[PDB]
Amino acid sequence: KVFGRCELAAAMKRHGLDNYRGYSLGNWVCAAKFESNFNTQATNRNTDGSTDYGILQINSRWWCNDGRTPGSRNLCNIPCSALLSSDITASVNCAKKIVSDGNGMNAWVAWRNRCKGTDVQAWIRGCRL
Ligand SMILES: [Cl-]
Ligand SMILES: [Cl-]
Ligand SMILES: [Cl-]
Ligand SMILES: [Cl-]
Ligand SMILES: [Cl-]
Ligand SMILES: [Cl-]
Ligand SMILES: [Cl-]
Ligand SMILES: [Cl-]
Ligand SMILES: [Cl-]
Ligand code: NA
Repeated sequence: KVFGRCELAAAMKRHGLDNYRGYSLGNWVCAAKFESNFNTQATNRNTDGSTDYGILQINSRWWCNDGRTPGSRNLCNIPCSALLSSDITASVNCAKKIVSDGNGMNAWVAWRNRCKGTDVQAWIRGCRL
């Protein structure tokens, strides 16, 4: 599913991400934009053989099981395919664990490089929330 900007903001807010661990909704929408262009089915292979899945490009190195990432963990306790669903519940619950793990949203390199310190509120401007 390819979400609309405000549509995703609303779903994320509903699932409890607005200000989760201090990160305003705009941060999450910005991260999603640059990780996946709001596409739940997005995947990308990493140089180390791991793969990133879904709207927030969660990595099979630590967070989900795809059966093809040697020596990896599955800390969110989910198949990586669950992260491609039109229903973002699995991606959100897993993101909550990631953002809580010490480095906040810096876990998402695209957030650090493209959203961090910017006017992220612009990402939810005009949205009925
Ligand atoms: Cl899609
Ligand atoms: Cl957009
Ligand atoms: Cl915001
Ligand atoms: Cl894909
Ligand atoms: Cl993989
Ligand atoms: Cl594996
Ligand atoms: Cl594990
Ligand atoms: Cl599995
Ligand atoms: Cl933080
Ligand atoms: Na894994």
